[PDB]
Amino acid sequence: MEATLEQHLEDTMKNPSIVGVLCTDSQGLNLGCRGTLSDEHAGVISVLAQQAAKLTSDPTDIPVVCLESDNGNIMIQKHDGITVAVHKMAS
Amino acid sequence: MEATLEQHLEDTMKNPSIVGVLCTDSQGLNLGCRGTLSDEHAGVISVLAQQAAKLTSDPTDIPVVCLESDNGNIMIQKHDGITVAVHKMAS
Repeated sequence: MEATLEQHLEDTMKNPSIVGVLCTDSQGLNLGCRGTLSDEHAGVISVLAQQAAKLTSDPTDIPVVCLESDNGNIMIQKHDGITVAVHKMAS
Repeated sequence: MEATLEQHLEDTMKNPSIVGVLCTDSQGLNLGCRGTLSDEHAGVISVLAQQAAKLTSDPTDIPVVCLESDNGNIMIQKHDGITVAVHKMAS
């Protein structure tokens, strides 16, 4: 695997339980997405991560946001400065 | 248990694994809190719930937000029109 976001996004989608993935910067800029997660979700995902950050105070305690519904689970966490969201279909 | 929020909040705190609880309306108005969750968190909690609502489209699919960190788990969900957040210390 080479160090491009594109290759990371493609590899992530090889996981059969993963139906979507989206990465943003800290202001909702859509860095890249696949599957169920697209441009329209970028802003919401970034706001969720930024708001979650305010319910803590480090040291670098990166707080994980998980949203659960009938349509599966979205897990949002920062990795190396980037906000990464993954949509998984469990059942 | 009588039907007052105060009695509900007090009863909720009887759960030994629960360290905080806060209820807001859909705009962050702090309806009542106990423990680790206070006025300062009301806005964030409401924004988390309102943003989570935008990642779905019903029918009344109330999407649960769970934040996880070293300091425990906060679970945020709407119950009967109200946004309810519960802070649990697991370990």
